[PDB]
Amino acid sequence: ADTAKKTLTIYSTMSTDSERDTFRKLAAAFEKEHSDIHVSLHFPGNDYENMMRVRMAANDLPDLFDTHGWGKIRYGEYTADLRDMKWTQDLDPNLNSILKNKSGKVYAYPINQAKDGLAYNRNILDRYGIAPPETMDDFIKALRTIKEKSKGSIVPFWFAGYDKSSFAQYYDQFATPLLITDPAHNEKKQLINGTFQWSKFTYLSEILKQMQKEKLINIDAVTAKKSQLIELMAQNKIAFTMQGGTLGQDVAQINPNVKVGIIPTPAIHPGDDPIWIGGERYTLAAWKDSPQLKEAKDFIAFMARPANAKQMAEATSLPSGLTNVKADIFYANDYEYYQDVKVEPYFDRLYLPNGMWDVLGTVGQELAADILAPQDISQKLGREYKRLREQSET
Ligand SMILES: [Cl-]
Ligand SMILES: [Cl-]
Ligand SMILES: [Cl-]
Ligand SMILES: [Cl-]
Ligand SMILES: [Cl-]
Repeated sequence: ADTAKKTLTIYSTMSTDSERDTFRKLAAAFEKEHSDIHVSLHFPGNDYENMMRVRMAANDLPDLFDTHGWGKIRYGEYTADLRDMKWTQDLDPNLNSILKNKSGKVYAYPINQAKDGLAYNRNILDRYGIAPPETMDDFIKALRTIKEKSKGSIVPFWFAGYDKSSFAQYYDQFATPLLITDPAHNEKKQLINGTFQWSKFTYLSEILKQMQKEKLINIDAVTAKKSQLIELMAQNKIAFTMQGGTLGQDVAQINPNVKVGIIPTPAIHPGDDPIWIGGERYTLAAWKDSPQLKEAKDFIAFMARPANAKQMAEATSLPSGLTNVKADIFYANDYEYYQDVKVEPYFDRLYLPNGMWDVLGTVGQELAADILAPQDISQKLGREYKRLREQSET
C-alpha cells in the first residue's frame, strides 16, 4: 500500500468478466484523475448478502455499495441522499418509483437497469404467422400453435428446470401482472401487510401445469441445464424462453442466422398492459456516514459522465440508468420498439419476505417433477411466507 493514498471501498454484485473488468478499468481511470485515491473494488459474489448484513449491523459499510433491487427496503437507513447531484436530472423516469421516494430522496445511482420479459426466436414466430403475444392467453395460444405446426420439433417454451431458479423466474415475473399492475386486480397492500391469500397465486401453478401436461414446455424440463440453452436456441429448437439477458448476442456468435428478440412480460387481467420487470440491477449507493462521502460522490459523478456510463452499461449488456446515454446493446432495437412500456420492480424484492425466491424455485421444480399439485403449492407458499415474515420480524 501507498500511504500517500486513501482507500475508497466499493462493493458490487457484478458477476461477469466483462462487468468486473470494465468496472476495474473505470476505477483505474478515476485514479488517474485522483492521485490520492486507491479504489478497492470488491465482488463478493454469493457472500455479498451475508457480508453486507454484518457490515450494516457493525455500522461499518463500504463507502459505496450495490443495492441490487433492495435500495429502499434493505438500505434505506444507510444511504446518502443523492438528490443534489447533477446526474439526477437525467434519471430514467421508469426508475423514479424504484430509486426515489415521493418526498424527493434519491437512494442510489443506477449504473444500468433491468427490463425482463420473454426471449423468442423471431424467425420461428414468422414461420407460423404468430404476432408477439401481449396476454397470457395469447402466449399459451402461440405455444399451442408452435406445438401443432412444428409437429413437436420445436420446444414452444423452454426451461432449464435442473436449476430451480428457472421456475422461480417464471413465478416472480408473472406475479407482477397477476397481483400488482392492474389497479382493479391487485394485492399490493395485502402482500405488504401479511394478509395476502395465497389462493390468488394458484393460477400461476395451474398455468405451469397446463404447459407441462400439454407438452408446451420441454419434456426434459426437470433435467435440462442452463448450459444447453445457447446451443438449442441457435439450432432453431426453441421458440420462447424467459429472458436471461445475453441470449441474442450469444446465439448470434454461434449462428448469425438466428435472430433472438425480447418482448415485455404478457399481461394477465383484461385491459392491462404488458410490463417490463426489473428496474434496479447494479447501483452505487454511498454510505451516509462514510468518512469518505465526498470521494464516494466524486466517484458516482465520474461514473455518470456519458462516456463512462455508456462503457459500463455496455459491459453489462443493459441500458444505462440515464436518459442522455444510449448504450449500444444487442436488444436496443426492441427496447426502442417498446419504449412506452412501463417498468415494475421484481415482485419478490418488493412484496415477499427475504428467502421466498428459493421457495418459488422449489415449488416449481416439485410441480415439474410431479411431486406437488397446484392447490398444495399455494398452501406451502403461504406457510413459508408467514414463517419468513415471522423470522425477518423476529
Ligand atoms: Cl444485500
Ligand atoms: Cl443448470
Ligand atoms: Cl435474453
Ligand atoms: Cl442506455
Ligand atoms: Cl431466496
